[PDB]
Amino acid sequence: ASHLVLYTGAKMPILGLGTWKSPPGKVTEAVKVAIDLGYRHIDCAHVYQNENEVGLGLQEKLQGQVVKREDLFIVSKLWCTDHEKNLVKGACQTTLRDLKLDYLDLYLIHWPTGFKPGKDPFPLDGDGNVVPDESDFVETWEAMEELVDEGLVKAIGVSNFNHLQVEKILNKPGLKYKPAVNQIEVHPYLTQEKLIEYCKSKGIVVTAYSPLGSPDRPWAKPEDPSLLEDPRIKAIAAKYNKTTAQVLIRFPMQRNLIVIPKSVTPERIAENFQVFDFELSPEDMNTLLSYNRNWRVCALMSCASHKDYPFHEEY
Ligand SMILES: NC(=O)c1ccc[n+]([C@@H]2O[C@H](COP(=O)([O-])OP(=O)(O)OC[C@H]3O[C@@H](n4cnc5c(N)ncnc54)[C@H](OP(=O)(O)O)[C@@H]3O)[C@@H](O)[C@H]2O)c1
Ligand SMILES: Cc1ccccc1CC(=O)Nc1cc(C)c(S(=O)(=O)NCC(=O)O)c(C)c1
Repeated sequence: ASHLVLYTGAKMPILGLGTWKSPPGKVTEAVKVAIDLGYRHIDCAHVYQNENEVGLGLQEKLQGQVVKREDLFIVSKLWCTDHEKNLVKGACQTTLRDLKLDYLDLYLIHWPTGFKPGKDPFPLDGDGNVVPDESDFVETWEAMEELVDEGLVKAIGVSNFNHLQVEKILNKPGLKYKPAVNQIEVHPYLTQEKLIEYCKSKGIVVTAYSPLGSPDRPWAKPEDPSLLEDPRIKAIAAKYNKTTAQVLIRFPMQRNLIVIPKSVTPERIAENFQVFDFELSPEDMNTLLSYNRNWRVCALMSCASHKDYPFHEEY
Protein backbone atom coordinates (compact mmCIF):
# COMPACT_ATOMS: atom_id res chain seq x y z
CA ALA A 1 0.00 0.00 0.00
CA SER A 2 1.76 3.14 1.28
CA HIS A 3 3.19 1.54 4.44
CA LEU A 4 3.43 -1.91 6.06
CA VAL A 5 2.95 -2.78 9.73
CA LEU A 6 5.67 -4.27 11.94
CA TYR A 7 4.68 -6.89 14.53
CA THR A 8 5.04 -4.18 17.21
CA GLY A 9 2.25 -2.17 15.60
CA ALA A 10 4.43 0.61 14.17
CA LYS A 11 3.65 1.76 10.61
CA MET A 12 6.74 1.60 8.38
CA PRO A 13 6.87 3.76 5.22
CA ILE A 14 6.82 1.45 2.17
CA LEU A 15 9.39 3.76 0.57
CA GLY A 16 12.53 5.40 1.91
CA LEU A 17 15.72 7.22 0.99
CA GLY A 18 18.97 5.24 0.85
CA THR A 19 22.19 6.95 1.96
CA TRP A 20 25.10 4.59 1.25
CA LYS A 21 27.62 6.35 -1.01
CA SER A 22 25.85 9.72 -0.60
CA PRO A 23 28.72 12.22 -0.13
CA PRO A 24 28.63 14.06 3.22
CA GLY A 25 28.54 17.40 1.39
CA LYS A 26 25.48 16.41 -0.68
CA VAL A 27 23.51 14.09 1.62
CA THR A 28 22.26 16.92 3.85
CA GLU A 29 20.48 18.50 0.87
CA ALA A 30 19.21 15.15 -0.50
CA VAL A 31 17.58 14.47 2.87
CA LYS A 32 16.16 18.00 2.92
CA VAL A 33 14.73 17.61 -0.58
CA ALA A 34 13.22 14.19 0.21
CA ILE A 35 11.50 15.32 3.44
CA ASP A 36 10.08 18.10 1.22
CA LEU A 37 8.81 15.78 -1.53
CA GLY A 38 7.04 13.44 0.90
CA TYR A 39 9.67 10.91 2.08
CA ARG A 40 9.17 9.97 5.74
CA HIS A 41 11.57 7.02 5.75
CA ILE A 42 15.37 7.45 5.67
CA ASP A 43 17.80 4.49 5.74
CA CYS A 44 21.19 5.10 7.39
CA ALA A 45 24.16 3.29 8.94
CA HIS A 46 27.23 4.22 10.98
CA VAL A 47 29.52 2.65 8.37
CA TYR A 48 28.33 5.09 5.66
CA GLN A 49 30.23 7.86 7.49
CA ASN A 50 27.58 10.55 6.82
CA GLU A 51 25.09 10.15 9.72
CA ASN A 52 26.25 13.56 11.02
CA GLU A 53 25.40 15.19 7.69
CA VAL A 54 22.13 13.23 7.56
CA GLY A 55 21.38 14.46 11.08
CA LEU A 56 21.75 18.10 10.00
CA GLY A 57 19.15 17.76 7.24
CA LEU A 58 16.68 16.19 9.69
CA GLN A 59 17.41 18.76 12.39
CA GLU A 60 16.76 21.70 10.04
CA LYS A 61 13.49 20.21 8.75
CA LEU A 62 12.37 19.22 12.27
CA GLN A 63 13.22 22.69 13.60
CA GLY A 64 11.30 24.41 10.81
CA GLN A 65 8.23 22.48 11.92
CA VAL A 66 8.23 20.97 8.42
CA VAL A 67 7.93 17.46 9.88
CA LYS A 68 7.15 16.04 13.33
CA ARG A 69 9.66 13.54 14.79
CA GLU A 70 6.80 11.04 15.23
CA ASP A 71 5.91 11.11 11.51
CA LEU A 72 9.54 10.25 10.68
CA PHE A 73 10.93 6.70 10.32
CA ILE A 74 14.71 6.73 10.86
CA VAL A 75 16.79 3.54 10.51
CA SER A 76 20.49 2.95 11.29
CA LYS A 77 22.66 -0.18 11.74
CA LEU A 78 25.24 -1.73 14.08
CA TRP A 79 28.54 -2.34 12.21
CA CYS A 80 30.52 -5.61 12.26
CA THR A 81 33.37 -4.29 14.45
CA ASP A 82 30.76 -3.62 17.19
CA HIS A 83 29.11 -7.04 17.62
CA GLU A 84 30.64 -7.73 21.05
CA LYS A 85 27.97 -7.36 23.75
CA ASN A 86 29.70 -4.59 25.74
CA LEU A 87 30.22 -2.65 22.50
CA VAL A 88 26.61 -2.47 21.26
CA LYS A 89 25.23 0.36 23.41
CA GLY A 90 28.16 2.64 22.68
CA ALA A 91 27.70 2.23 18.95
CA CYS A 92 24.00 3.03 19.30
CA GLN A 93 24.67 6.19 21.33
CA THR A 94 27.27 7.35 18.78
CA THR A 95 24.73 6.98 15.96
CA LEU A 96 22.10 8.77 18.07
CA ARG A 97 24.37 11.77 18.74
CA ASP A 98 25.52 11.91 15.08
CA LEU A 99 21.91 11.93 13.82
CA LYS A 100 20.85 14.29 16.65
CA LEU A 101 17.85 12.18 17.76
CA ASP A 102 16.61 10.82 21.11
CA TYR A 103 15.67 7.40 19.71
CA LEU A 104 15.76 5.33 16.53
CA ASP A 105 12.66 3.80 14.91
CA LEU A 106 14.55 0.70 13.74
CA TYR A 107 18.10 -0.49 14.58
CA LEU A 108 19.54 -3.42 12.55
CA ILE A 109 22.57 -5.70 12.98
CA HIS A 110 24.27 -4.87 9.65
CA TRP A 111 25.74 -8.31 8.84
CA PRO A 112 25.73 -11.58 10.78
CA THR A 113 29.55 -11.45 10.70
CA GLY A 114 31.48 -9.86 13.57
CA PHE A 115 34.91 -8.33 12.88
CA LYS A 116 37.81 -7.75 15.26
CA PRO A 117 37.00 -4.57 17.23
CA GLY A 118 38.76 -1.36 16.19
CA LYS A 119 38.66 1.96 14.30
CA ASP A 120 39.19 0.11 11.01
CA PRO A 121 35.74 -0.92 9.62
CA PHE A 122 37.29 -3.74 7.54
CA PRO A 123 40.25 -5.16 9.52
CA LEU A 124 42.14 -7.38 7.05
CA ASP A 125 45.08 -9.75 7.51
CA GLY A 126 48.18 -10.15 5.32
CA ASP A 127 46.10 -12.21 2.88
CA GLY A 128 43.45 -9.51 2.46
CA ASN A 129 40.97 -11.57 4.47
CA VAL A 130 38.84 -9.76 7.04
CA VAL A 131 39.75 -10.68 10.61
CA PRO A 132 36.78 -12.02 12.63
CA ASP A 133 36.11 -11.56 16.36
CA GLU A 134 35.25 -13.88 19.23
CA SER A 135 31.48 -13.25 19.25
CA ASP A 136 28.23 -14.96 18.15
CA PHE A 137 25.34 -12.87 16.79
CA VAL A 138 22.97 -14.44 19.35
CA GLU A 139 24.78 -12.64 22.21
CA THR A 140 24.92 -9.48 20.11
CA TRP A 141 21.13 -9.72 19.74
CA GLU A 142 20.63 -9.92 23.54
CA ALA A 143 22.42 -6.57 23.74
CA MET A 144 20.20 -5.21 20.91
CA GLU A 145 17.27 -6.21 23.14
CA GLU A 146 18.45 -4.03 26.04
CA LEU A 147 18.32 -1.06 23.66
CA VAL A 148 14.53 -1.55 23.34
CA ASP A 149 14.17 -1.90 27.12
CA GLU A 150 15.80 1.52 27.59
CA GLY A 151 13.78 3.17 24.85
CA LEU A 152 16.83 3.97 22.71
CA VAL A 153 15.23 2.18 19.73
CA LYS A 154 11.60 1.36 18.85
CA ALA A 155 12.37 -1.93 17.13
CA ILE A 156 15.33 -4.17 16.23
CA GLY A 157 15.99 -6.34 13.17
CA VAL A 158 18.65 -7.96 10.98
CA SER A 159 20.26 -7.42 7.57
CA ASN A 160 21.79 -10.01 5.20
CA PHE A 161 20.74 -12.88 7.49
CA ASN A 162 19.92 -16.27 5.92
CA HIS A 163 16.79 -18.18 6.98
CA LEU A 164 18.96 -20.48 9.13
CA GLN A 165 20.57 -17.55 10.98
CA VAL A 166 17.18 -15.87 11.65
CA GLU A 167 15.96 -19.24 13.01
CA LYS A 168 18.92 -19.26 15.39
CA ILE A 169 17.55 -16.02 16.92
CA LEU A 170 13.90 -17.14 16.74
CA ASN A 171 14.80 -20.19 18.83
CA LYS A 172 17.16 -18.47 21.26
CA PRO A 173 16.18 -19.48 24.80
CA GLY A 174 15.15 -16.42 26.83
CA LEU A 175 14.34 -14.41 23.69
CA LYS A 176 12.63 -11.08 24.52
CA TYR A 177 11.96 -9.44 21.15
CA LYS A 178 12.15 -11.16 17.79
CA PRO A 179 13.46 -9.46 14.62
CA ALA A 180 10.90 -7.10 13.04
CA VAL A 181 12.72 -6.62 9.73
CA ASN A 182 15.31 -8.37 7.48
CA GLN A 183 16.91 -5.94 5.05
CA ILE A 184 18.22 -7.91 2.07
CA GLU A 185 19.27 -7.39 -1.55
CA VAL A 186 16.27 -7.77 -3.89
CA HIS A 187 16.16 -6.88 -7.61
CA PRO A 188 15.12 -8.70 -10.85
CA TYR A 189 18.43 -10.63 -10.98
CA LEU A 190 17.84 -11.80 -7.39
CA THR A 191 14.11 -12.07 -6.56
CA GLN A 192 14.71 -13.94 -3.28
CA GLU A 193 11.31 -15.67 -3.50
CA LYS A 194 12.40 -18.16 -0.80
CA LEU A 195 13.83 -15.90 1.93
CA ILE A 196 10.94 -13.43 1.54
CA GLU A 197 8.41 -16.31 1.90
CA TYR A 198 10.27 -17.62 4.97
CA CYS A 199 10.41 -14.14 6.53
CA LYS A 200 6.76 -13.32 5.83
CA SER A 201 5.64 -16.65 7.32
CA LYS A 202 7.46 -15.57 10.48
CA GLY A 203 5.87 -12.11 10.64
CA ILE A 204 9.07 -10.31 9.66
CA VAL A 205 8.86 -7.40 7.24
CA VAL A 206 11.35 -7.42 4.36
CA THR A 207 13.15 -4.31 3.11
CA ALA A 208 14.63 -4.63 -0.38
CA TYR A 209 17.89 -2.78 -0.95
CA SER A 210 19.77 -1.92 -4.13
CA PRO A 211 16.48 -2.02 -6.13
CA LEU A 212 18.28 -0.52 -9.16
CA GLY A 213 21.31 -2.83 -9.04
CA SER A 214 23.47 -0.13 -7.43
CA PRO A 215 25.33 0.99 -10.59
CA ASP A 216 27.36 3.34 -8.36
CA ARG A 217 28.95 0.57 -6.28
CA PRO A 218 32.79 0.57 -6.10
CA TRP A 219 33.43 -2.94 -7.49
CA ALA A 220 31.10 -2.44 -10.50
CA LYS A 221 33.00 -3.33 -13.68
CA PRO A 222 32.40 -2.16 -17.29
CA GLU A 223 31.19 -5.68 -18.18
CA ASP A 224 28.73 -5.83 -15.27
CA PRO A 225 25.04 -6.59 -15.85
CA SER A 226 22.84 -3.45 -15.87
CA LEU A 227 19.24 -3.40 -14.60
CA LEU A 228 18.65 0.20 -15.69
CA GLU A 229 20.02 -0.47 -19.20
CA ASP A 230 18.20 -3.77 -19.87
CA PRO A 231 16.10 -3.68 -23.09
CA ARG A 232 13.52 -6.03 -21.55
CA ILE A 233 12.88 -3.90 -18.44
CA LYS A 234 13.14 -0.78 -20.60
CA ALA A 235 10.43 -2.39 -22.75
CA ILE A 236 7.91 -2.91 -19.94
CA ALA A 237 9.08 0.50 -18.70
CA ALA A 238 8.26 2.26 -21.98
CA LYS A 239 4.73 0.83 -22.33
CA TYR A 240 3.96 2.31 -18.89
CA ASN A 241 5.06 5.92 -19.46
CA LYS A 242 7.53 5.54 -16.59
CA THR A 243 11.30 5.01 -16.34
CA THR A 244 13.21 1.75 -15.88
CA ALA A 245 14.00 2.93 -12.34
CA GLN A 246 10.38 3.90 -11.58
CA VAL A 247 9.31 0.36 -12.45
CA LEU A 248 12.24 -1.26 -10.65
CA ILE A 249 10.94 0.56 -7.56
CA ARG A 250 7.30 -0.45 -8.08
CA PHE A 251 8.22 -4.14 -8.56
CA PRO A 252 9.46 -4.75 -4.96
CA MET A 253 6.59 -2.61 -3.63
CA GLN A 254 3.95 -4.68 -5.41
CA ARG A 255 5.50 -7.83 -3.92
CA ASN A 256 4.66 -6.29 -0.50
CA LEU A 257 8.25 -5.31 0.31
CA ILE A 258 9.70 -2.02 1.60
CA VAL A 259 12.10 -0.26 -0.83
CA ILE A 260 14.92 2.20 -0.19
CA PRO A 261 16.44 3.52 -3.47
CA LYS A 262 19.42 5.91 -3.20
CA SER A 263 20.07 9.21 -4.97
CA VAL A 264 21.70 12.55 -4.12
CA THR A 265 20.24 14.03 -7.31
CA PRO A 266 17.07 16.04 -6.54
CA GLU A 267 15.46 15.27 -9.93
CA ARG A 268 15.74 11.52 -9.38
CA ILE A 269 14.84 11.84 -5.72
CA ALA A 270 11.49 13.16 -7.03
CA GLU A 271 11.15 10.62 -9.86
CA ASN A 272 11.81 7.85 -7.33
CA PHE A 273 8.80 9.23 -5.46
CA GLN A 274 6.55 9.11 -8.54
CA VAL A 275 5.53 5.44 -8.21
CA PHE A 276 2.32 5.51 -6.16
CA ASP A 277 0.12 6.47 -9.11
CA PHE A 278 0.36 3.31 -11.24
CA GLU A 279 0.51 -0.50 -11.18
CA LEU A 280 2.21 -3.43 -12.93
CA SER A 281 0.43 -6.24 -14.80
CA PRO A 282 0.19 -9.58 -13.01
CA GLU A 283 2.15 -10.79 -16.06
CA ASP A 284 4.53 -7.81 -16.08
CA MET A 285 5.19 -8.79 -12.47
CA ASN A 286 5.83 -12.34 -13.71
CA THR A 287 8.03 -11.22 -16.62
CA LEU A 288 10.33 -9.48 -14.13
CA LEU A 289 10.41 -12.26 -11.51
CA SER A 290 11.65 -14.59 -14.29
CA TYR A 291 14.93 -12.68 -14.82
CA ASN A 292 16.26 -14.17 -11.58
CA ARG A 293 19.85 -15.29 -12.16
CA ASN A 294 20.86 -15.40 -8.47
CA TRP A 295 23.31 -12.56 -9.13
CA ARG A 296 24.05 -10.50 -5.99
CA VAL A 297 25.97 -7.24 -6.45
CA CYS A 298 26.69 -7.31 -2.68
CA ALA A 299 28.30 -10.59 -1.54
CA LEU A 300 31.15 -9.41 0.75
CA MET A 301 33.51 -11.97 -0.85
CA SER A 302 36.24 -10.92 1.59
CA CYS A 303 34.14 -12.56 4.32
CA ALA A 304 33.39 -15.80 2.42
CA SER A 305 35.48 -17.77 4.93
CA HIS A 306 33.86 -16.22 8.03
CA LYS A 307 32.07 -18.89 10.10
CA ASP A 308 28.93 -16.72 9.83
CA TYR A 309 29.19 -15.81 6.14
CA PRO A 310 25.51 -15.94 5.11
CA PHE A 311 25.69 -16.64 1.39
CA HIS A 312 26.94 -20.25 1.25
CA GLU A 313 23.43 -21.41 2.06
CA GLU A 314 20.54 -21.76 -0.42
CA TYR A 315 18.58 -18.94 1.27
N1 LIG B 1 21.80 -3.47 4.53
C1 LIG B 1 22.75 -3.58 3.59
O1 LIG B 1 23.75 -4.29 3.72
C2 LIG B 1 22.61 -2.72 2.32
C3 LIG B 1 23.38 -3.03 1.16
C4 LIG B 1 23.48 -2.27 -0.02
C5 LIG B 1 22.66 -1.16 -0.06
N2 LIG B 1 21.85 -0.76 1.07
C6 LIG B 1 20.93 0.43 1.13
O2 LIG B 1 20.07 0.58 0.00
C7 LIG B 1 20.24 1.92 -0.54
C8 LIG B 1 20.16 1.74 -2.04
O3 LIG B 1 21.09 0.79 -2.59
P1 LIG B 1 22.43 1.20 -3.40
O4 LIG B 1 22.98 2.53 -3.04
O5 LIG B 1 23.35 0.05 -3.33
O6 LIG B 1 21.81 1.30 -4.88
P2 LIG B 1 20.47 1.70 -5.68
O7 LIG B 1 19.53 2.65 -5.04
O8 LIG B 1 19.93 0.43 -6.21
O9 LIG B 1 21.21 2.48 -6.88
C9 LIG B 1 21.80 3.77 -6.69
C10 LIG B 1 22.18 4.38 -8.04
O10 LIG B 1 20.98 4.60 -8.82
C11 LIG B 1 20.94 5.96 -9.30
N3 LIG B 1 19.53 6.42 -9.46
C12 LIG B 1 18.63 6.64 -8.48
N4 LIG B 1 17.43 6.99 -8.93
C13 LIG B 1 17.60 6.96 -10.24
C14 LIG B 1 16.62 7.25 -11.19
N5 LIG B 1 15.37 7.56 -10.83
N6 LIG B 1 17.00 7.15 -12.50
C15 LIG B 1 18.24 6.81 -12.89
N7 LIG B 1 19.17 6.55 -11.95
C16 LIG B 1 18.89 6.61 -10.61
C17 LIG B 1 21.77 6.75 -8.28
O11 LIG B 1 22.33 7.96 -8.82
P3 LIG B 1 22.61 9.35 -8.03
O12 LIG B 1 22.68 9.05 -6.59
O13 LIG B 1 23.91 9.79 -8.58
O14 LIG B 1 21.42 10.14 -8.45
C18 LIG B 1 22.81 5.73 -7.83
O15 LIG B 1 24.05 5.78 -8.49
C19 LIG B 1 21.58 2.42 0.01
O16 LIG B 1 21.96 3.80 -0.10
C20 LIG B 1 21.56 1.81 1.39
O17 LIG B 1 20.81 2.64 2.31
C21 LIG B 1 21.84 -1.54 2.26
C1 LIG C 1 37.46 0.08 0.56
C2 LIG C 1 37.19 1.00 -0.60
C3 LIG C 1 37.91 2.22 -0.75
C4 LIG C 1 37.65 3.07 -1.84
C5 LIG C 1 36.67 2.72 -2.81
C6 LIG C 1 35.95 1.52 -2.68
C7 LIG C 1 36.20 0.64 -1.58
C8 LIG C 1 35.37 -0.64 -1.52
C9 LIG C 1 34.08 -0.45 -0.69
O1 LIG C 1 33.39 0.59 -0.76
N1 LIG C 1 33.81 -1.54 0.10
C10 LIG C 1 32.66 -1.67 0.85
C11 LIG C 1 32.32 -0.71 1.84
C12 LIG C 1 31.15 -0.84 2.61
C13 LIG C 1 30.87 0.22 3.63
C14 LIG C 1 30.28 -1.97 2.40
S1 LIG C 1 28.76 -2.19 3.35
O2 LIG C 1 28.71 -3.53 3.89
O3 LIG C 1 28.50 -1.06 4.18
N2 LIG C 1 27.47 -2.17 2.24
C15 LIG C 1 26.19 -2.32 2.86
C16 LIG C 1 25.45 -0.99 2.98
O4 LIG C 1 25.34 -0.18 2.12
O5 LIG C 1 24.91 -0.87 4.20
C17 LIG C 1 30.63 -2.94 1.39
C18 LIG C 1 29.77 -4.14 1.12
C19 LIG C 1 31.81 -2.77 0.64
